Amino acid sequence: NQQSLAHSRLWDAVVGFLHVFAHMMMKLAQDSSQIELLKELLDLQKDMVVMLLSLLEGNVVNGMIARQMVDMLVESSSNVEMILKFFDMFLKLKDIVGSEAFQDYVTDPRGLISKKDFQKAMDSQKQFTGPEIQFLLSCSEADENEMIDCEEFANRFQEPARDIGFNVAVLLTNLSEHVPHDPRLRNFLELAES
Repeated sequence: NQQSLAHSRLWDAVVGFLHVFAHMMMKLAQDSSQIELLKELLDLQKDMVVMLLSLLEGNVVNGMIARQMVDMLVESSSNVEMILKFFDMFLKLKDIVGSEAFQDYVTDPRGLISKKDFQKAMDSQKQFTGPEIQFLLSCSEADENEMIDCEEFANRFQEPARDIGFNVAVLLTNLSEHVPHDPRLRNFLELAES
């Protein structure tokens, strides 16, 4: 069955899915009203990745199936990079918000922070680019008073992103250990250090 599937059209299908996912979450993350949809999308992604792992059972070093998988990933490098950035941004934001330095800028007794203060703190930390900070501001659910609840903002995307990211990391580690001496997989690993 593995040999039959490896020579079919399946690879093409996977590529198409990787195009949609990378574009969908970025669109869905900007509005809270669609949150219940976004979770479902993430639950789909895991179900794909597991199947990919099922294709690597009993795989020897430098097997042909792993090389085909690496070629398929190289073909959709752009969407893969977008997904990795999507995970890394929130993983870093969760730790940055809880930093003591960031707690200096919040001064309202209710604990909310202004958008200008948020941008000032983000620029002061100097870890994100301008467009990234603008994307965080767009995803922020600021009210009519430009007031941002950082405590709710940080914890919005924890559990589902965790569940998908663990499998993504497992897949990357397996591919790295079973196909050494490939620079493209090395670049993909470098993009996913966090």
